[PDB]
Amino acid sequence: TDTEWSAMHTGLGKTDLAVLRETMSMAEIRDLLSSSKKVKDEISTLEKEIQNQAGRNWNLVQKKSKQLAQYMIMGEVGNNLLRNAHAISRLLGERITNGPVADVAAIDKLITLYSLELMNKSDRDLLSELAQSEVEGMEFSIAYMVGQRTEEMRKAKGDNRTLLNHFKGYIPVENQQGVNLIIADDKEFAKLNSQSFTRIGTYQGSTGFRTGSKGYYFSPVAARAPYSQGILQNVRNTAGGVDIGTGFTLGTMVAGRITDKPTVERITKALAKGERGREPLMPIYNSKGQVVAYEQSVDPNMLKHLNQDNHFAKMVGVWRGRQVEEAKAQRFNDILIEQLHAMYEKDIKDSSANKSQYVNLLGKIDDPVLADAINLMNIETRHKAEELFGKDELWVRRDMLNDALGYRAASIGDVWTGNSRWSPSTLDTVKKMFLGAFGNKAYHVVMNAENTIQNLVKDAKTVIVVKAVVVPAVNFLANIYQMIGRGVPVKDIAVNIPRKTSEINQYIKSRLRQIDAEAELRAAEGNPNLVRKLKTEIQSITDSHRRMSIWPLIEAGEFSSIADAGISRDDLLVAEGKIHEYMEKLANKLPEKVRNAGRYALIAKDTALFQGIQKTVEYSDFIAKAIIYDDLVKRKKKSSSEALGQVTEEFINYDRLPGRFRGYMESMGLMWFYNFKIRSIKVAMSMIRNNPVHSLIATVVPAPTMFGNVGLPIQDNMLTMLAEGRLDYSLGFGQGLRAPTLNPWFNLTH
Repeated sequence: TDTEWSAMHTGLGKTDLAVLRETMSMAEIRDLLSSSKKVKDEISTLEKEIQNQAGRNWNLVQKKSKQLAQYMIMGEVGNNLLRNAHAISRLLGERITNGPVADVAAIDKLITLYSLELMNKSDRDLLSELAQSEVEGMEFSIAYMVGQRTEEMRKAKGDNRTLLNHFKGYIPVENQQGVNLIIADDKEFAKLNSQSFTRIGTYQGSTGFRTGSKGYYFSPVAARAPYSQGILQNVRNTAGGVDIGTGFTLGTMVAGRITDKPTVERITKALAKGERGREPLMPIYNSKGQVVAYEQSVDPNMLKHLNQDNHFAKMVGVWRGRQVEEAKAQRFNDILIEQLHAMYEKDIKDSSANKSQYVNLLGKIDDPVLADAINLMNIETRHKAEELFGKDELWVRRDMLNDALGYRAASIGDVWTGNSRWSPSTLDTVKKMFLGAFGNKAYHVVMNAENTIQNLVKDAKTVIVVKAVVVPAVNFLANIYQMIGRGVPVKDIAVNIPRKTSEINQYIKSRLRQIDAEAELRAAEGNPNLVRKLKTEIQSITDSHRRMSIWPLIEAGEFSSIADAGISRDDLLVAEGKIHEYMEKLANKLPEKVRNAGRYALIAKDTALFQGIQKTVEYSDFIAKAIIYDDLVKRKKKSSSEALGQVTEEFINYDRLPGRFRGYMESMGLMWFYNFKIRSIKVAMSMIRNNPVHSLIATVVPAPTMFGNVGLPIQDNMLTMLAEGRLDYSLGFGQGLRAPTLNPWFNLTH
């Protein structure tokens, strides 16, 4: 029954029963579950033995082992929680101790025996009958948990920082498909005026940290954007429920994380007096026994709303299928190191003077923030690099390394804390660019810095126009962030987009007279006076085209694939910069019964407004390739044919991918989300070949749009509300300024 599967999940899984196989046979374990007196007898003899070794520290060892058993079952967090027996053996945060106070293995047995007594009486009765009538089934299930435990222990024992911080008795659990629970600030949430969230409680916090009023908000079943929920979306390996190397938690949800040195020392001596609150803070311990961070826990009662599943058979399959995926991503990083060594070998062989353009990564690092991230690098990749190069050797090209660190000149904040945003200088540069490219009216309704979009529309017809301008705006802004991340300087784009817009603008105007001068040539079959005038006119225009800076793109044909496919008078608005008014003109051609349906109106693929959006989208790609081509030629020193080779592999023709969704459904915003997804896959595949150093760095050095979920409550980006059809946001302030991640291997698989 479904109740028996849940009892087995709590008994075998959450109590870490696999640790008993070190000293007891499989038949003896089945005897413990069938007799409560045996459990009480084992505790009595185990307590006496540990008391002799512990000595005067017996009171503290007993207290901390009982507190841990409370968390593993009922989820309660006490004061100064120690997550495993390795930390309890050293009594971190209680007394200064130079080693294990007692036997680590003995303490492990006592902790899991204590938590076995905390289980429900009805729950224990179910396990007793199964252990007697299903002998062959129960033994096989126990053996699976032994295999799951060894893999985690193999990764955890590699580093001492993650050895003292991994959770004991961790087993995955999944929420209900569709629901969402977040913790948000009260004042910031009020101004959004969202109509899908309900406040279900308040966040009290602890007395050691002072902050603004917070609360819990819950969202019932709905439809969410793809690749935003249901997966961990983490680019780092996890052992024991925490990140390998740092010790930060990723298998659960926390309200925040504090890592700054001056602030952490402020919390430390405030909790020495005492702690009070429903949500105490959990510390993170160093290798020497100090404290390096703090975390904000979550009330266990608020997790009941998520309707979590605890099916033992299903969650083991999720556990093993996730360990395999982590192993494959680990092996991929080893092959990249082999390629980096092969390139370094040839250059030195050709000439001994080529070593002047290489930097030792594992050696001394001058940059402090860069150096700290290097130390916490995964230990499995460190040994592989040392195997090929030598003792503390990792040489990479200096020019390729500078590109991978071009993000830090424009971003501020810390990724782990969760407050990494663009610098105010960067925003004032991007904001002025969108106003010039798009219409002035469009800027007022899209990037309003005080009000959301839904608060600025008060007519049923204006909803259709507003929902159409969003799609080109998202594509225009997404490309700017993506090219900024890849090392292109900010000041280059700021001075080149107006230059390229002007060059493109005069192209259609000049092409307009040439596109119909052939009609006059057909009517010029006669006296040479008509021919003489036409011949000079057409040749003069073409000579002007030859001198344009974007000419090489024109000859390739990709720059004029759709320019010559159709000429209309209203399309001059797009080239001028009146996109918002260009949408109104095509909106009035809709039927009266459709225009007045507002957000309920279904737009067909045959209408003129539908094809107007597609024309504008390819007009944004008009400028994207122009900037990239200059970058690969001016500051990269590449041939005019090499640059055009790379451009063709990062853009696709959208006429081959019509929507394939149901009728009677608003699939306008969902179709463009999937189209933009495929183009991101091609970009990631190109970055691997043309920049092996950047791909390896992206999973080592924290950076915005480089790491996925960090354990904090799920946050959206610009690409998320586009697919969901919402309007309670704006692309100019707060949320909505975030861009999707750029990790190459992450995008290929997720």
